[PDB]
Amino acid sequence: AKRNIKPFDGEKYAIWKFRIRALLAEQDVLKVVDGLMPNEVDDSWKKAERCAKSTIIEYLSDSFLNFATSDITARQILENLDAVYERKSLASQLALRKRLLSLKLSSEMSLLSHFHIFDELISELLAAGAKIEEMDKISHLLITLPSCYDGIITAIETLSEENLTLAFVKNRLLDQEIKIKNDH
Amino acid sequence: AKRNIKPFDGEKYAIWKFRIRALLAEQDVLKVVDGLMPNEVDDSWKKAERCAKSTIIEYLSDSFLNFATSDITARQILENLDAVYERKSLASQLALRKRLLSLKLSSEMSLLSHFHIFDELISELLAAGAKIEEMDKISHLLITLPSCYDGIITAIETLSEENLTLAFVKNRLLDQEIKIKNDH
Amino acid sequence: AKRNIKPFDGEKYAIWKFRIRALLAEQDVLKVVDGLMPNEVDDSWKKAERCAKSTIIEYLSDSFLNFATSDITARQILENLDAVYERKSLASQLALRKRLLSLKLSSEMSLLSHFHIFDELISELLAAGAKIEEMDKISHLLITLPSCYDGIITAIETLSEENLTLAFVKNRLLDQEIKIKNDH
Amino acid sequence: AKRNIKPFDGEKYAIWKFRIRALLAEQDVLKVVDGLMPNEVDDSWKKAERCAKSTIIEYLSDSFLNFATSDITARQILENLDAVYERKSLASQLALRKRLLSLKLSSEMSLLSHFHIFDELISELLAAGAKIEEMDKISHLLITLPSCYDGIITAIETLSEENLTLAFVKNRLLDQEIKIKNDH
Amino acid sequence: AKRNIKPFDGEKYAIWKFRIRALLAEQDVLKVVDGLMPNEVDDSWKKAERCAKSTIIEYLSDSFLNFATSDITARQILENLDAVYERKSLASQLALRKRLLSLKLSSEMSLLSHFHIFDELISELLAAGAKIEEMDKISHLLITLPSCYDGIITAIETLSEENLTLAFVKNRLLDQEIKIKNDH
Repeated sequence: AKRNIKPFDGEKYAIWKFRIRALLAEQDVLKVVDGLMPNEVDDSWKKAERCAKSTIIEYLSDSFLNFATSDITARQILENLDAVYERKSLASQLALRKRLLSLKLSSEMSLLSHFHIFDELISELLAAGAKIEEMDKISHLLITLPSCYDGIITAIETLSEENLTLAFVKNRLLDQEIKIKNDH
Repeated sequence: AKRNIKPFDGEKYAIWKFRIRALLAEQDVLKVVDGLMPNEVDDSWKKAERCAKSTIIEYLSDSFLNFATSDITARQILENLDAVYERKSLASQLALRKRLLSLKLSSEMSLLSHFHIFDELISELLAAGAKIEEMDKISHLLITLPSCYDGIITAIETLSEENLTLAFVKNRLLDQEIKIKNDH
Repeated sequence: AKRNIKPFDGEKYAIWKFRIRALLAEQDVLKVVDGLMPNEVDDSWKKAERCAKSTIIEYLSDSFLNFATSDITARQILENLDAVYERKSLASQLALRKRLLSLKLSSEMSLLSHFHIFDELISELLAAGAKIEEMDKISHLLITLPSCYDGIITAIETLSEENLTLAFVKNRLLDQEIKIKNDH
Repeated sequence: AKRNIKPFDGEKYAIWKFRIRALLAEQDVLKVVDGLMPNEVDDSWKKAERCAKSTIIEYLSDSFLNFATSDITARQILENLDAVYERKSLASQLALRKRLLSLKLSSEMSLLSHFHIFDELISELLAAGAKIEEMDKISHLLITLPSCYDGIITAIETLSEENLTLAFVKNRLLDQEIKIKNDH
Repeated sequence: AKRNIKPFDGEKYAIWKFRIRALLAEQDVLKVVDGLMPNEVDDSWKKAERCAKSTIIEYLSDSFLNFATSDITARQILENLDAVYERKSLASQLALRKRLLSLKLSSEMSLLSHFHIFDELISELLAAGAKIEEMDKISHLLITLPSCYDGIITAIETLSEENLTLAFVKNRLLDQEIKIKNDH
């Protein structure tokens, strides 16, 4: 019912496990993975085990189905997936942040492609575990721009103080890149 | 079950919150976000909290999952998302309307691309909160056209008075741009 | 559960309303839109109202969500959408049929592109409300062809009399356009 | 719930009807289409009729919604669709098989495009009602190849006798077309 | 409800059967395929048979619907599909591994395309039944690289010992291919 989980393919295991656990908790099945094993198994417990195993099988890619082929419970599958991918880092936060700080808008590139690159970098940083607020995102975006946008920078800083987000800043930046391109 | 909600990525928070609230109300779960906290928690209340948290987790992008990683209720998640994005403007309505009023059909561009641009502008204006009626949409579309369409403008104004919408006007405009292109 | 309804964007309102009404009737909820308002509201009636409003919200585009933002029932939303789009025509049937009758296969164009154009025209005509039988579709397709296909026309007319549909006719036409292209 | 049915657009009516009947039988609703009309209608029968009509409406294209606009039961809709498309042939099996037997791999074309063409032809033949076994598919694929693959043909014939399918044969053929392209 | 199963088209039958069996077990229906035939049939057993047959029909391609057209139970359908595809090999593991070991990064190709090719090869190997650990994947990826990456190889080997996976290794490799391309 929750088709918003990307199948696990060895990348971003923390997000996949979080979404899988949320989905299992939605179906009142997470007690199999988390709760203690009951002394006597009931029909409800067997149904919950089947549902958890089926969900994990559904949200595993064809390459990773070998983790569920053996007659093991969903708890064992998650334990193995943890032992292989639990504490392992997804990327280098310092490298990504160095790339982000070195980002600069080029004359040939338009603001749409630059915004896409900035969004990809920010999304990768946030997926890696870094915590970036909206103000920090805006500051990075503004420092990754040439000096032709100083007018809109001043206007945003002085006027839109209680109304600033990434979307509004990007919209204003595109609005004035239209004028900047016209004035060349 | 409601897969028509775009995951939240920091853009158009009002629409996302409205759709999420509608979906939660559909599942008889919105009482968690809206209703007062009961003195004693029951199994039904815990199930509702789990369902609301799972829904919000499902309809949040991978970048924004940090708002739900902490052991907080769905109400707290929505409160934080509001504190970051509730009253913030999505775009500049005056800038969008200035761009729309300055729109003009060029000789190289066909009516399909012009209609797509007009539709994108109108959709952005409506998402920003502006209220545009069908007559206003038609008036903008007609004033964004050259003088070669005056015949169809007069025919639509005089004949199709109780039958005018954007779709019919666009269809007639394409029908006569065929003839205009033939007569060149 | 019925994800086969295109969200309403101001085009083809009759089809959208028909599909929405069918979906509401499937969920035993159409009594809210159609049935009379009960003297005393019950929990079942409130649940039905919530479900209908949530369904209509789900199957409305982001541009048209303003019809549901106000605290109004699903019946009121449908009444407003009717008052704006109920009896309004979708396109010009005479113009579409004139374009269809004037369709002719060109030497440069292959039969696949011609079939796609013919299918698009027929689909638009049927969506506009016109009633076209299979024999009429076949007749239009055959009269929109050059004289190189007279052999297959005669073979289809004489042999396949109780076995003729658009798909079979198109398949035979492609089969012999292979030979016609070979014989040039 | 069964979103694997392509909406009916006048092509492949047998497959669409088979899938629709299977879906209706899954929901315990096929008794409306198949079973006799009860003397007295009940709430369950009306619910089943609504569900069947809604399912058929959902899995009908916008062009074919005119078959359900009138206040008719799902049984009547299926009866009309049968009267228009039940016994009519989908394509010419002899023509498709003549095209398949005449298929030959060209020097310019790679094995991927040839395999795609062969798969499309086989799929069309199977949809038309023809019965082709795996051995026949393999024989057609092998006879549609040049003499440069005789080594792999002999190896497959002699060694892989209890292990031959279309996928394995295609994989071996690509494996040795790598070598054949290298040896040129 | 489980839309993550690719319809069966004669390729990768083991994965399709595993996913179908998991889905059937989720719905408490696998007892039809696995359990013994009861002496007396009940309404529950007939409902389970209908559900299993409908699921198998849904997750079968249009080419393979002939396995279910006849009035046979889901158990018979699976038995026939096994008799045609159960023990048959999907590809040549030795050929795939020879291709993987011979993989080498070329100057023209970027690391993204090379990573895509490596991922495709590894996925095909894992689908064929081979068991490859994360360390083996990393070793193959590293031996499929030129000598310009020896610095990052040494850094990963010495520093990231308890933190190594394919994703992190690929990210570091791209990070330093940026520098390598800059230094040319």
